[PDB]
Amino acid sequence: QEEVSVIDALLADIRKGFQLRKTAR
Repeated sequence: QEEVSVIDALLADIRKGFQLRKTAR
């Protein structure tokens, strides 16, 4: 399940990025 972890890290970028936007506004 090494391929799964790859995606798990790609999704985090979304949530994290949103946390910087929501707080920014």
